Amino acid sequence: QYDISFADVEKAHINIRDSIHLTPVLTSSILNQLTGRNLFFKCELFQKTGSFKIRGALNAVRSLKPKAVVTHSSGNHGQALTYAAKLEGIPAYIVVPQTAPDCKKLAIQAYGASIVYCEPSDESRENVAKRVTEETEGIMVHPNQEPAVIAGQGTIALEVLNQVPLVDALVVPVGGGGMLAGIAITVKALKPSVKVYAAEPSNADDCYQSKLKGKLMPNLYPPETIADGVKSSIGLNTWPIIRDLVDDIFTVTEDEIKCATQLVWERMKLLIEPTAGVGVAAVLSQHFQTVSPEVKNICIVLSGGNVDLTSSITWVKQAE
Amino acid sequence: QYDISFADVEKAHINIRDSIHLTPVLTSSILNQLTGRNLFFKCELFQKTGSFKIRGALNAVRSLVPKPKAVVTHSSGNHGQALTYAAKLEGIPAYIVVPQTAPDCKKLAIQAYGASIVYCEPSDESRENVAKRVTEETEGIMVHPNQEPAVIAGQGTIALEVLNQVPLVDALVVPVGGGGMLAGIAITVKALKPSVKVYAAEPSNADDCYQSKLKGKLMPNLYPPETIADGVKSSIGLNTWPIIRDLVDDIFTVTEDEIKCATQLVWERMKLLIEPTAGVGVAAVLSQHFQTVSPEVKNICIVLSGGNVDLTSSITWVK
Ligand SMILES: Nc1ncnc2c1ncn2[C@@H]1O[C@H](COP(=O)(O)OP(=O)(O)OP(=O)(O)O)[C@@H](O)[C@H]1O
Ligand SMILES: Nc1ncnc2c1ncn2[C@@H]1O[C@H](COP(=O)(O)OP(=O)(O)OP(=O)(O)O)[C@@H](O)[C@H]1O
Ligand SMILES: [Mg+2]
Ligand SMILES: [Mg+2]
Ligand SMILES: [Mg+2]
Ligand SMILES: [Mg+2]
Repeated sequence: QYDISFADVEKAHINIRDSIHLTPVLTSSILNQLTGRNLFFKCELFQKTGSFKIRGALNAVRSLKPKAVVTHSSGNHGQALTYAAKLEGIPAYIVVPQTAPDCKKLAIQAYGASIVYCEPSDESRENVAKRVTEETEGIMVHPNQEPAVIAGQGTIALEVLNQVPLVDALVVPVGGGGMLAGIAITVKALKPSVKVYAAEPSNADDCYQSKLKGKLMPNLYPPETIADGVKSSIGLNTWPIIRDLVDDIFTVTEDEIKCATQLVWERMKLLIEPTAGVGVAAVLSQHFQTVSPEVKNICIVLSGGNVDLTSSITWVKQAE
Repeated sequence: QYDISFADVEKAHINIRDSIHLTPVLTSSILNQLTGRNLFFKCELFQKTGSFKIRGALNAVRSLVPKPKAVVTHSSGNHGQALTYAAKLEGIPAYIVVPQTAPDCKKLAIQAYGASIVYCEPSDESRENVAKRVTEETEGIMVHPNQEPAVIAGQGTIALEVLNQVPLVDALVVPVGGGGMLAGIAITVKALKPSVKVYAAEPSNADDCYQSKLKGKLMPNLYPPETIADGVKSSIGLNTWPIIRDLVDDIFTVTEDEIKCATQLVWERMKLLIEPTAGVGVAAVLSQHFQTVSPEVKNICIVLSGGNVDLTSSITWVK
């Protein structure tokens, strides 16, 4: 028994299928050549609010009249929860790290939420959200540890398994592990021979360290990574699922993330945020070569497209 | 009559369909809200080589194989890449004449697809003259980016798709450079559904098409244009001008700032990495002058013509 069940994911699908489009799966002959795999890209960047977080947000809201919804977010969960709350006429307060990209801070306010900045650490996020929840008498909807959220994210895999029936592996970027855990439950329940692989920045590598050690090891210092959506540590609800049901974790460096993100931009014309480049970098990575040649058909989740163009100017690289 | 007919477009479709993408039409609630219209975006940025030019290039190569020592053209980059790809499929060397001031991303892709690149001065005259000389030197066949009939016919296949995907469209909005796409679309639309408006969108900083229509004669750009819309610096030509004169309903000019704003809006709201030239059509629908367009012209298809953007080049203006 885990904090969600397959049944939870099925119910989540029922709860949100009238509210979100089924995002496309796209392909690139070039990326296929570069990796020597048969790649399929699940385009969550086209989801309402620009990331898959709409799934968990809609599921959580439908599963909840309350005075307000509250959460902490690097931006995507915040935008998504604000939109879902607004559908129901519920006020939203989003606790956001000071260092979040401007595009995410501005979008949250565009959708009508009150934004409250916190310090960029797990502790500050959690503590400030708890206080805001107390002060507003709101309902806290955690970005990755809330069962209704995790089950919502898992619906990605229901779609993938139908869109790509012969898939051999899903590759999933991991932060708090909400998406990874929901996908792992879904894939392992329906099609256990399909691999579930996590992709994680080296600069925020708690999930990798945790799996290696076989115990939950949160990030010690606040992470600094261009993959701004996966700075969260994994938590007590998602760790057991990841521990038991995820096949392997691949870490990728800042430079690998930057190169893979630009590659998708230039070759596929999909404006993924760098956090979504993490999964692409994983498949391009040296260690991924160790993956059996039999694992041919790989679906990478392009998890979001909320990228700060003015910020991306710092690191955009000319061909060398 | 004109240098192509609808039968030419139909034939082009037969010639190329097995080799190209039927590109999607995407939408955005936000862009609808901002413009007050119901917009349909024809996503040629997902075409092979990153723009619609694969259509004209494949058509020309398939039409003109009946093999030369080489194919030659001049291009700001998109036609160059497309022709190189089409030629490579047939084992034919490519020579592309490219203005010095073309984006690096385009210069490098042409080289990556295996062509020889020859830089020219950034003018209509230099492009045409150097391409002529290279054709003669290589004993190649010249495939013009916008005045070659097989190229015009190929580009018009966009409209065949649009009219099936968006059957009750009220207007198409099309960025114009040399007028190959505009003319091919105009021919197809006015043949199949003449009540559908065909509108061109053009940078004010390269506004020969607008000036031509305004003055009722071909008025090429007098100075080399300077515009972020790097793929529409070409003047319209002798084969496309009569089609545009007679069959295009209106031309909307847009400033550099409007192009930048519309390009970023598509990036941020729709996550489609259009090049700024493809932003020209979006900026037109957002422009003050487009507000003079009747409210009954509500359902509008904009051609997102390419996605070949130089991100290093974009740093200067991205804000
Ligand atoms: N004010 C804003 N500032 C920055 N980004 C914004 C702003 N408003 C919306 N966005 C971004 O625009 C993208 C699209 O938003 P959203 O999904 O709400 O609209 P849409 O794409 O028009 O909707 P649909 O595709 O369902 O018609 C998201 O990535 C969102 O973050
Ligand atoms: N070396 C390169 N430098 C920059 N851009 C490149 C380079 N090679 C290819 N591109 C760009 O990559 C994009 C995709 O290229 P292309 O259509 O040939 O392949 P693909 O997208 O992998 O193919 P498909 O979608 O049919 O599987 C195009 O915009 C092209 O300009
Ligand atoms: Mg492609
Ligand atoms: Mg981590
Ligand atoms: Mg959208
Ligand atoms: Mg012009």
